[PDB]
Amino acid sequence: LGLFGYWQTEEYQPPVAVDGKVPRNEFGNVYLFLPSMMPIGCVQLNLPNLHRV
DNA sequence: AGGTAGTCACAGCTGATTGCGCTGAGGATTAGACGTGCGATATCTATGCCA
Repeated sequence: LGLFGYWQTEEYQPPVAVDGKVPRNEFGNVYLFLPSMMPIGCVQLNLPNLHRV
C-alpha cells in the first residue's frame, strides 16, 4: 500500500447538497470523523429510530 | 278474465379472512512496535620472544 505525505495531500473539501440530495460515498455514506467533514447544507440528528420516520 | 314483467326468495362467483412463510432498517457484538536475552564478535593492550 502506497502511503503519502502531508504535503502530498490537500485538505478534504466536503461537498454541498444540491436539490435536497445528501451526497454518499462509495460505501453509500459520508465520513464524519470531524464536523468539518460534513457536506454543507447537511444536518446531523442523533435521534434514535429517526430513519424509520 | 288472461299472460308475462316487477318483486321476493334462493343459487354461482369472487373477494375478504386467517393461519403461515420471506427482506430492510436497527441495535447489540495478533501486527507491526517495544523492548530485552542470548550469542557471535569486534576490540584494546601486557610483555617478553630474539635480532
